[PDB]
Amino acid sequence: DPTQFEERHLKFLQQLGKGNFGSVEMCRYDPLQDNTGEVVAVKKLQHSTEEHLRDFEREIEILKSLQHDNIVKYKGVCYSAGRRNLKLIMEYLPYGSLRDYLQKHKERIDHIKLLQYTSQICKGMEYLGTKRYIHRDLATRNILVENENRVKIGDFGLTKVLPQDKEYYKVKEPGESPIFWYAPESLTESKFSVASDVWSFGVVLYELFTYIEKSKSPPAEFMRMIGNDKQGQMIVFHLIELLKNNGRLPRPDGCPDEIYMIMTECWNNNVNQRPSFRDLALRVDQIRDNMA
Ligand SMILES: Nc1n[nH]c2ccc(-c3ccccc3)cc12
Repeated sequence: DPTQFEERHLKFLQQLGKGNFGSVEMCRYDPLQDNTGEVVAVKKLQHSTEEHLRDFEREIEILKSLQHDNIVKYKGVCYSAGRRNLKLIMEYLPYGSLRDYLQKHKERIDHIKLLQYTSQICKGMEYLGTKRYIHRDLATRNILVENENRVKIGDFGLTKVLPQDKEYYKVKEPGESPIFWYAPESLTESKFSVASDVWSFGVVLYELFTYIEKSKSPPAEFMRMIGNDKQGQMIVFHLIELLKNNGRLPRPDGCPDEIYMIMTECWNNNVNQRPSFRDLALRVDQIRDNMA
């Protein structure tokens, strides 16, 4: 069974970053101990408590159930003897996160390339929604670059399955929340749906067309709009009030009008009025086609 990975054969190579409750490391799976084994990405929990272990195991099952070109590939799991610590083994994508990639190359990644990525992100999200999963954490830091032509959604640490008879998931005790990517109803009511994922996708699109410029980041811009003096819980209060009054991120400099229109449609206060991922993928592909 190639999906069974023995821990003692995993050699640390380097850190790939922190993903909320876990950390990711590039490791070589080297059972021959001759440095010829496959390089893989290993996700593990920083604090592997009961509750966290339970959530991590659901995360692993979620990822194992997804097979798509634009979703990072599940490879297997590590089990520890005794207390049953879990490690998630995934394919290694060597160009790193889209956030770092775009921050590095900036405008050398042209609009044609940005829209190819948008389309791939859209397709990965559409497929996710057909499984009734809600991502809840869609941001360029959670998207990975395989090569110049392909990106994949790379982390599913906050992903939840919808109840059979509901079209939203409600979070009763929120943890660390990426509030600057949140839809209004997620801020006010902790309600998460395909439509709040679409809102966050609008924010991802904004990130892409600002080329991850620090002064233009969603946190920087929303803080500017509510006032940099706002702190802690008051940030959430003022953000809710800003969004209610149609305060929005500005059009990135140089952004095509058709692309900006997509963002603004995703950021609808009316949940039902937001576009679908199926339609967004059709629209982006048409725009790419017009440009080519
Ligand atoms: N470079 C990668 N190849 N495969 C991966 C799987 C997960 C993450 C990751 C996700 C969130 C935070 C940090 C790293 C990174 C990679």
